[PDB]
Amino acid sequence: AESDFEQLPDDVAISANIADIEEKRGFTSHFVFVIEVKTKGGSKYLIYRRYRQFHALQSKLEERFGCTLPTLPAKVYVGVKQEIAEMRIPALNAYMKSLLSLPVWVLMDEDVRIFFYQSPYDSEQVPQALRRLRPRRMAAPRAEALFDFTGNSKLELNFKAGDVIFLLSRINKDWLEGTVRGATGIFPLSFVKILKDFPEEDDPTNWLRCYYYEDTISTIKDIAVEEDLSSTPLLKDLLELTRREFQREDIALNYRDAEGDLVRLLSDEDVALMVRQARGLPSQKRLFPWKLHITQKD
Repeated sequence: AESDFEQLPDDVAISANIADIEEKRGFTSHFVFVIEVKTKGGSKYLIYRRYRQFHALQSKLEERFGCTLPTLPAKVYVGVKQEIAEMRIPALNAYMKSLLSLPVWVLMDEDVRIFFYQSPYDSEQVPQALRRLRPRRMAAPRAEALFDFTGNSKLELNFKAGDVIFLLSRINKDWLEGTVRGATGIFPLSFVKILKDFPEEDDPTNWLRCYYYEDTISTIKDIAVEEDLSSTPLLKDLLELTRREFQREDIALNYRDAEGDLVRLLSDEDVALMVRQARGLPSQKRLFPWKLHITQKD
């Protein structure tokens, strides 16, 4: 114990008690646990973990070490989403206390270390919380044409006054990049009335881009996902999400392989490969690197 401890660095967690529960409108609108971690060093911070993440850790922990590993209770929680959460609290703290009580060599497991490390995203979330819990989904940006406009180049957009243009990106002061019914191009900002602006620069809300393939055209539709940008979802997550968005069910989620081939997303291991593949791709600021290509299903 004496030596056992001292050899462990100060950023090592010694206590992780839940401080709050928050509802995150992620791929699936679920709940997350606002855990407060205190380290040997004496610094206390907040991290956000969903249930699925604890479980995912246990499974990883058990695989490796094949002392006594603590396990998460068996499921019977069934009430509202919130309730099923507030209920898991006591169980959860228990898990952490135990887990952090384990021996040095298991406490220094990257996979465990990381679970407790505060992440860029975890930190973006605290300021966000204060701003609401004591103030002073989200539609993608769009505007309305105020006058007909004919593009001056192949690059400039074309539209009729009154059209609804969805903003894809800001270019400079006088121009924007938007899309209007399969058409994508840049346009003079003077020709529209902003209907819903771009998210403010410091908003930690991410977005998932979808290319919706219809019968005649093929549109682009961004969706506000409050999830870490590097997370991986479950094919069932994307399926539930993409439906409440496009208001239908016979759609196939596809993505474009690195080489260019289209790929059907049938299995979770498929999604995980998609995400794993995009991980390197040139980053857009708050846009998941992997983009879906929804198509009609026959």
